Amino acid sequence: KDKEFQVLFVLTILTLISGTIFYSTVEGLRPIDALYFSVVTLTTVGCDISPQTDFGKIFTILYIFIGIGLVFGFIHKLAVNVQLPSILSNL
Amino acid sequence: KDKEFQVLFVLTILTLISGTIFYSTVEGLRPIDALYFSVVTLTTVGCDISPQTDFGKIFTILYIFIGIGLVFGFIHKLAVNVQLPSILSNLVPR
Amino acid sequence: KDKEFQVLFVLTILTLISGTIFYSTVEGLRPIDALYFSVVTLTTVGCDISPQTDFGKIFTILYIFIGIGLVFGFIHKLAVNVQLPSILSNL
Amino acid sequence: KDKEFQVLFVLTILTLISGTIFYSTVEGLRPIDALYFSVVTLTTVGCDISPQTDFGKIFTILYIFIGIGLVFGFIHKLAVNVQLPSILSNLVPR
Ligand SMILES: [Cl-]
Ligand SMILES: [Cl-]
Ligand SMILES: [Cl-]
Ligand SMILES: [Cl-]
Ligand SMILES: [K+]
Ligand SMILES: [K+]
Ligand SMILES: [K+]
Ligand SMILES: [K+]
Repeated sequence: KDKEFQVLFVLTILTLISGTIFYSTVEGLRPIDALYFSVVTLTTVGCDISPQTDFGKIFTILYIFIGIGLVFGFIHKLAVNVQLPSILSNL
Repeated sequence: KDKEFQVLFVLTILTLISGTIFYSTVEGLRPIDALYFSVVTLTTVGCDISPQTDFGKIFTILYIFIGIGLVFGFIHKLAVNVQLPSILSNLVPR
Repeated sequence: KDKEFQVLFVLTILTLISGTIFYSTVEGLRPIDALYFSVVTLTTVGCDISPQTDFGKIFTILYIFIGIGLVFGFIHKLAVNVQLPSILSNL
Repeated sequence: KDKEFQVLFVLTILTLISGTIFYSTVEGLRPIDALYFSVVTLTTVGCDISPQTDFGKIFTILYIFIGIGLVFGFIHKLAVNVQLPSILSNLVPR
């Protein structure tokens, strides 16, 4: 497998783990909700809640700038790998 | 004409069918609401609601990562291969 | 002025007018709220409401695919024009 | 080093200051909440709230169109000029 894809995967996972830890401890979310919030924030889908604490709001601002580029780089490389078998079967 | 476009089109349709079936079954949404939720999620517009079940939350996370790349790949091919040539042709004085 | 920018502007305005007309009449929104909903939908910011009618939900799905590419093309060209005087003053 | 980056950085800071001042004044938000609202709007994440005043709604529409291009231009330059070289340097065996 492509090292470039593997590194993007690792960076993404590490970034989502850090968010899950932060929001589950600081904002009192269940782990699955902390992970969900991290994911929909960094992919810009968003959701129906926001952090309650000032610490949480500051973290989220920085989290977005730290992570959005990484996540969308991963989504793009993932898309190439997911769609390529179908392209190659059709070509 | 463009086989990458054809693939991205079919994959996008299949993805939206899968979301419509999932969210109507697991989250109890009307089929039209399940399709709406799938579309606004994968285009990253977002929705006034969120999944209520843990199954729905886990599925949505995976659906987001796989689906955004496909849907926006389709949107780009649509813009380049259909909308842009249509706009250009519609600006020609005749 | 660049014709490419002028056409993107016109297309964007026409698309937002169509959304404002639709959501103000079909979904019963005030004009400013119908315009706001159209804008945050096509730029993918989103907001705290969704269409109530099935007609509205179908329109919004199609609206997104019809308009998202146009709007982001305009946002990009706008950004070039807005930032260029500052770049040229700094270079 | 990269003067386009410097411009996009300063313009992004000025934009977020303007939003923080606007939403705290016109919409009554705490400064920290006004900054948060400005950031999630211009990165297109979105927020659980929306402007309540018609002034806030009109401003936000204009803020979105001007601000998204600047903020995401900054994000791209940040990725290419800072984060990517930092990642590459941090992967070198030493
Ligand atoms: Cl959990
Ligand atoms: Cl239905
Ligand atoms: Cl009005
Ligand atoms: Cl404050
Ligand atoms: K949203
Ligand atoms: K978005
Ligand atoms: K959003
Ligand atoms: K929302």
